Amino acid sequence: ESKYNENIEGLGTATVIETTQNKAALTDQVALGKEIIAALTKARAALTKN
Amino acid sequence: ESKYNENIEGLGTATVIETTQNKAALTDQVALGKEIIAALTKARAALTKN
Repeated sequence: ESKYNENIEGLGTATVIETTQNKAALTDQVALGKEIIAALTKARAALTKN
Repeated sequence: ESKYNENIEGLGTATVIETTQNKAALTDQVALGKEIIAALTKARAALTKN
C-alpha cells in the first residue's frame, strides 16, 4: 500500500531490494544464498533501526 | 572547524576519508564491510599516535 504509514513515527516498514538483478540471471543456486545472507544482514539492520 | 584546535602541540583531529568512489558508487555489503574494517584500523592508528 502506497503513500501511507501508521502515524508519523519516522517509521518506514521498508522492503529491501535485491543486490544485482534478475532472478533468472542469478540461478546459480549459489551466491543466491550469498544474496539471502546479505539481505538478512540488511533486514536485521532495517528492523533494528526502528 | 577552521584552525581553532586548542593550544597547538600534537593536536588536530582526523576525519578518515573513505577510499573508493562516493557512497552511491560502492553499493555493496562485502565492500562496505571491508572498507569499514580498514578504516577502523586506520582510525586506531591515528588515535594511537598523539
